[PDB]
Amino acid sequence: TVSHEVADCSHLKLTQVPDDLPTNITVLNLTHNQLRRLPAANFTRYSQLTSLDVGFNTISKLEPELCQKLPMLKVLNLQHNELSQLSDDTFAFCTNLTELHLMSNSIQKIDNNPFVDQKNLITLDLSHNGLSSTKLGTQVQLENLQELLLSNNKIQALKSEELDIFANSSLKKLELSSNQIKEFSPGCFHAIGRLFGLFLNNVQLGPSLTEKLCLELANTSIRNLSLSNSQLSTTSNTTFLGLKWTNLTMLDLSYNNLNVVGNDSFAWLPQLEYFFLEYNNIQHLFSHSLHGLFNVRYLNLKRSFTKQSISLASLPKIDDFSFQWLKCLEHLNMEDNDIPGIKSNMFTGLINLKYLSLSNSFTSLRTLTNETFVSLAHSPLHILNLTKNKISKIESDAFSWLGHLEVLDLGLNEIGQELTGQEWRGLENIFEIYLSYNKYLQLTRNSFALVPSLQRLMLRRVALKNVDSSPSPFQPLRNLTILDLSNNNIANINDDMLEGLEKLEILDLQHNNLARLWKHANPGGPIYFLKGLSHLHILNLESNGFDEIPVEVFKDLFELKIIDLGLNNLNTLPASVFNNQVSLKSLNLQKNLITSVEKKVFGPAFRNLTELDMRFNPFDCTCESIAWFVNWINETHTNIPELSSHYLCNTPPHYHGFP
Amino acid sequence: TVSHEVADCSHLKLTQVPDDLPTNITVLNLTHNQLRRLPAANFTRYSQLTSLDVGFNTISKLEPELCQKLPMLKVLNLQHNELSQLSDDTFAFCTNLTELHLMSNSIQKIDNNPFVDQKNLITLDLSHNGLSSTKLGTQVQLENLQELLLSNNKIQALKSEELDIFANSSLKKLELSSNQIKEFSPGCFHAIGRLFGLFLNNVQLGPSLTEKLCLELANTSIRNLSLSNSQLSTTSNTTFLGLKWTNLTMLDLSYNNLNVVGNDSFAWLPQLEYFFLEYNNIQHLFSHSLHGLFNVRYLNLKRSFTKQSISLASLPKIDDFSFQWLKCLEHLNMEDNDIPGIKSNMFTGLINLKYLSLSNSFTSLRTLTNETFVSLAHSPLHILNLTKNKISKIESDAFSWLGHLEVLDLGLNEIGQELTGQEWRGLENIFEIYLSYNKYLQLTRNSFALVPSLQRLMLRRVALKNVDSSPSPFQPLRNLTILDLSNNNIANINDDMLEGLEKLEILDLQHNNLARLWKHANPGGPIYFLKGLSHLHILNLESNGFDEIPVEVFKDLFELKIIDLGLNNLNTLPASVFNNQVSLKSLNLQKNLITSVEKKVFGPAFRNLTELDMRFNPFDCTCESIAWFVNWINETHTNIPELSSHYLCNTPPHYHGFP
RNA sequence: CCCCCCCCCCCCCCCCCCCCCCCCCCCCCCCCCCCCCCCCCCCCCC
Repeated sequence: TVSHEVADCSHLKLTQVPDDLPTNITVLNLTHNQLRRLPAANFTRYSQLTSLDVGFNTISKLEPELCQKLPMLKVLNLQHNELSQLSDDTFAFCTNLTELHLMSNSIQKIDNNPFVDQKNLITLDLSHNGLSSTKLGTQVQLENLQELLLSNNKIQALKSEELDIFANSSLKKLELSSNQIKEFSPGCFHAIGRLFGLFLNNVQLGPSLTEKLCLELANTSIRNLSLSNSQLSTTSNTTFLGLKWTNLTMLDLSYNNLNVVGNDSFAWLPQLEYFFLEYNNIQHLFSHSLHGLFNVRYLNLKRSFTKQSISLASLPKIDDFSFQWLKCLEHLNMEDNDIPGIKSNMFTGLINLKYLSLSNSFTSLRTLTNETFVSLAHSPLHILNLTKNKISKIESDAFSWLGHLEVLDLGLNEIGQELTGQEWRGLENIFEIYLSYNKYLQLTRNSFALVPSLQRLMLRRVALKNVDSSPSPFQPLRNLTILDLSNNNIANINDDMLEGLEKLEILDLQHNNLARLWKHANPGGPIYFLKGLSHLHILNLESNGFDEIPVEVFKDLFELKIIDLGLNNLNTLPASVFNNQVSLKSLNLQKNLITSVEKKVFGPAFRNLTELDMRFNPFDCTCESIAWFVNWINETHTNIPELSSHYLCNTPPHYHGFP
Repeated sequence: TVSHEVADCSHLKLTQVPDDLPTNITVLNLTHNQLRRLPAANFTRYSQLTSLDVGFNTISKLEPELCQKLPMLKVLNLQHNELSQLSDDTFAFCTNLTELHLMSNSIQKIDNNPFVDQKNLITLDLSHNGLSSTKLGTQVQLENLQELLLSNNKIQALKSEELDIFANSSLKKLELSSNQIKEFSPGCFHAIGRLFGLFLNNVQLGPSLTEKLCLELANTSIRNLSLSNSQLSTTSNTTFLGLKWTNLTMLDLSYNNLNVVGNDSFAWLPQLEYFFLEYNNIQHLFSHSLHGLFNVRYLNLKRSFTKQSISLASLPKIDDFSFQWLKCLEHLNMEDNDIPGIKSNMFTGLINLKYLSLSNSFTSLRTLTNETFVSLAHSPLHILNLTKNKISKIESDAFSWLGHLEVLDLGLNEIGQELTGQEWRGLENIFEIYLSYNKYLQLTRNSFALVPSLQRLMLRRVALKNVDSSPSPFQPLRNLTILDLSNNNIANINDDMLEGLEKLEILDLQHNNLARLWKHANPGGPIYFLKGLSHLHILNLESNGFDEIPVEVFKDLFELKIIDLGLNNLNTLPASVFNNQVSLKSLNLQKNLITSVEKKVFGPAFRNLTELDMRFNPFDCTCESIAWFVNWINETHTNIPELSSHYLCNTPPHYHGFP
């Protein structure tokens, strides 16, 4: 029962409220308890409460005296309780309350007038209850109420008189989800003075009931409308006609199993701004299917189309000119589809597009020809995602039509080819290119020579070839910042590989084979491939097979902060290597063969750090090899994990395993 | 120039013979020298020589005085020299010689009588010379000569008078290989009193010349005849008619490119005993093709048939009943063929067969049905080799017709199935079964229950499955001796796996995964799967991932001699484990993580050995961990390899790498 | 001036074997989360 400023009593299995807490407590949490009853006589001590979070209990009934002991209470949380009876005196004396949760309270019926006398409520919750009608009063009250929740109830009708108690209130959210509503009375929503947002998730409406609902929703100020999982199989040109007279902006059609969309279906929403079609079953989209949507600014189409079936091969076809009417479209999420491929004229008309995500959108986009993105010629694209598309090859001038492209994501593909360098033609302002997890790439001396402005390059588990060319392919990228070359089994790197990239900061080189490149027995001497990068910050060199350290590799990283040498084969290290790393922060040397750590090699490294990772090391417990290290450990401030569990010696056997 | 009893001077680049050797030397070797001449005046000291091996020199001429200094000389070796002139006085005074090599001596012509006066020669060599005729005398001499070599010469004729100088000699071997002989004079071999063996390798005879030769070889005592690489494309029923009148037993037809054999071709050799057809190009063998061979006891057919060609698919077909006439056949080597498969009645009639090798004999013998070996019903087979036949499956009762089979070799196949146990039915006296290098085998509780007499089982890199069954499959083999279970990645073994096999001696278990089976943290305790084998001798347990040693596994191997624990992960070992191994001979503990070896654990192991393998061990140089070991090394007799190269410590750094 | 016979030394190519490092895939576990189901005990409501 820890309590300093807020009080929490979750998972303590209380029976009665504690009598020993600070008087000035503002937050009181008593979830996951067994309070059969809540007498108010124990609330005399607590006279400064603001929040009362006592859900997940078995409280039978409440008394008005509790309102006397809490005159400044703000939140009354009563989820999952047995308050099956409500009266006027139940919430009478409480008038300063602004929150009221009655979720899963098994309330049967509202009798006369339980909430009339108080007016400071902003949100009312009545979810998972046994209510059959929305009758919560007779006269008008709850002027300040804006959100009403009535989901998961047993309501089957919405009569006009029922909402008459909100004749002068502004409704931001009217939650009526999962209630088997089968009819709508005329004028029921016109009884609401100001209706802004409406929710009917998991409500079995269907086509005709949606027609009648839209006819009812006419001449109101609605902006939000969610009809998710309403089993709306088909829409037509008159489905949302009643929404012509309003100014709706956000509309949801997720999980509705929408098989087909009629022509000019959404012509009655000129003011729509957001529109959601995730997880549908569309088989064919027509040309004028999205007509009248010249103001949509955000469209989601994740898994909106039918998956391929071997019985019929019902591949979802998208006709040409289909997105012409989305003049102000600014975002298109188009993931997890089974579209056979891109046509020549699909995305014409998007004059203000800024985002297109195509992650796993196509079953077989084998080749990226130079005519694939011609429909994106005038669209000012900035981010393109081409992940998990099973793309096999990229031809010349594939992205030449993307003039203002800045981010390209080609991860998790099946690209096996040689980068001739003509792919990035026309990318005059490109910044990032992602190419991780491909089949194989064989770079060329001028692979990235066509894009000076590139700053990022992700090449993890891509299995590069000919990276050891005499001219360095990464040299022309005169402003590169992040480079990842992990999981590639790279064996040879040249000394002139990375000069001129003065702003390079992050270099990840884990799980490779550079053991030969650093041992002095290598012909021509060890390769010094980390020279010239003045502003490098993050370096990852774990699992390389390194057995020796050339003394002048880290001599130019004047601002290095994060270095990683785990999973290596290092046993002894030459002294005076980390001298110029004046501000090293994170050193990771786990799962190595290190047997002796001492000052003249790791002193400047241990100058001012923040994290050390030296978990699985066979240390030798000897004053020549461990004494200075344990001296450094004894007084320290570095965040070092698992020091008392895995920092165990190996030899001599007398001190085997003793920290 | 080391010389104790024999003298060797090979690869010393001598100019003249040494003058300082023991007088009683019997063997004198001076190969690979530059002796321009060999004066006899330096041979006064050497008066007890028996062998004179002075080949690979540049000796111009010899003098008869050398014979005076060596009266008991036996061997005169003069390969590759410039003795282009021979006379009667050249080998006159030498009469006790019994060996004479004149290979590659560039001898042009034999003038009058160089070898007449001496008679103790048994072998005469004249290979790689420039002789044009076999004239080596006028009268009769060389009564005791038995082998004559005349290969790689420029002889083009064999006249009858030419061999008249051997009218009363027994010729065991007449080597005339690679001489372009184009005619044969009648009576040339009848001039030889007793001709036994004849060689004509690499001689362009062809069919008709072979006919004439056989007609000439009539009425002689020949036994050996090699016609290898004679470009004999075709034979007929009368090819060897002249050999009817002799008693030939061994005949060679290797490398002759024999495309087809006529019917009843070998009907003229009732006394043949050995017969060689390796590396031929036979396309089709007829029924009566081997008629008249009822006495052949050893036949070689390695690569005797045509390989498959995609142009025509000329698969070599063997007709049925083809081996019926080989009544006394005792050995058939039948490797490296491209036979499509075995027919139902191929090997009938072999009443005394004892060996059939079928290594890589068939391109696609996918299934071993129960009717494959029906033709081998009455043949007393003892060894069968079925290696590299790409056999995919073995069905029930496949070897049921091999009543007296003792060895079965099924290695290097593609067998992926489950051994139901019915395969070995009828093998009432089987001893060894080899099954290494297969795809996958899944044993059954009664896989080997049908053959009590089995003694060997090779299962290397076979990837066994369900070896951890509750009843042990290897239990019924009540006399097993050798078991190999390497390269299988076996993970689980039961404690009741190998009881009752009291005579088991060799058990190889390398490159597996038994790390869990021995660590004490395993549920149920470590598995003691080596209990009961009283007479085990050879054990291989390298590369298993072992990290701990249960103390009572090697307690019953009272006669163990060879144990292997290399490539493991052992770091420290519990004491008193090798107590009962009173006669351990070979201990292999290379490439481990051992850091301390000392007496109470390895003392009884180091009692009386013969070989220790502890090459790559990270030792800890400390008197608690290395002092007793180096004490044991300092005085020893065990054959321990590479002690001064790889026995280097790891910690502390002061003694890193110092032996 | 030509053709051959060597001895010695230095390179190139191919094949085989062995060793080290690493990657990918798979197997045997062990651990931490997520979800579902079943069972036991206790406290209440209708």
